[PDB]
Amino acid sequence: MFNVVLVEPEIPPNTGNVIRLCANTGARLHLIEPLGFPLDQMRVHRDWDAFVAAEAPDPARMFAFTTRGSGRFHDRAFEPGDWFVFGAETRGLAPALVDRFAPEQRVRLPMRPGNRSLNLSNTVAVVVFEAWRQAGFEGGA
Amino acid sequence: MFNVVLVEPEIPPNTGNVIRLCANTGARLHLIEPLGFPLDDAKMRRAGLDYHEYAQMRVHRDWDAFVAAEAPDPARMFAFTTRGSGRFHDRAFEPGDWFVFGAETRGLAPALVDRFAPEQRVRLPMRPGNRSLNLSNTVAVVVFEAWRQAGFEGGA
Repeated sequence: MFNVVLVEPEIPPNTGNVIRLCANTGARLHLIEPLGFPLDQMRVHRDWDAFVAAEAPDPARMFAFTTRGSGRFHDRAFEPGDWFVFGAETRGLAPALVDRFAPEQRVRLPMRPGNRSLNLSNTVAVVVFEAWRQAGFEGGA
Repeated sequence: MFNVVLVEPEIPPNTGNVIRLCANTGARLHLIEPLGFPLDDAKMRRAGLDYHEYAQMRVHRDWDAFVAAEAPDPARMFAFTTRGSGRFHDRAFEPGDWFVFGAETRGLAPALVDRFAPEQRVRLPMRPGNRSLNLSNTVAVVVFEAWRQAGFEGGA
């Protein structure tokens, strides 16, 4: 229903949590190597162009989570099979990658200004659930 | 703004995540003993928690002690359970509301769920199966939704 994409994730437990969140919600998981850890509906990609090559996402429906040049995630309408792109919990998305995203495809979660990053799994769960809400919690209940 | 209550949390990391979720959204955190892990300023700091984040949380001895010390409005105190519950997103939430979660392993003890009126019972939508949504993910989805209903008052 939704595609969650993790770019070079670092902390094993986060992905674990994300993997499980996808099962519970019907979302698909994409990983962009390199990963910070060994990992023994999900697909690992070698780097970003390979992912772009293999999945050919609709650029208008692929959203990046960045605090620069973005709007509020909740101000946008989402559709099934949207792509939601998250960076590593520490760095976030490399600027070079962010540079590949149009303003309107730049999103962020409201937060108290401040402040440390939300755990990645939490960030992904809120994102998927909000999109799911808009999609009427189809298939769920 | 909102109140999160974790009743006998078992797994440390989940509580560290919730401590961060709280800091980040402005929610007040309540823990109900017994816990699964020691709670500690140092421990929390090596887990990557600042001192603004965890300073102003409250630990209670048991459910009675909590009810005593806080006196939550019953009509605005919601338990997460799958038995006798409505869908979470089908309700309206107000500043000051209490959201009550059980341990990752079992969820809320039956006995506790028994003190909750049906209209004060809720669940997250989920593919039937299954397993539990992770504790901290569950809490973050709930706070953010309530906060969404509140206009993300004080945020961005």
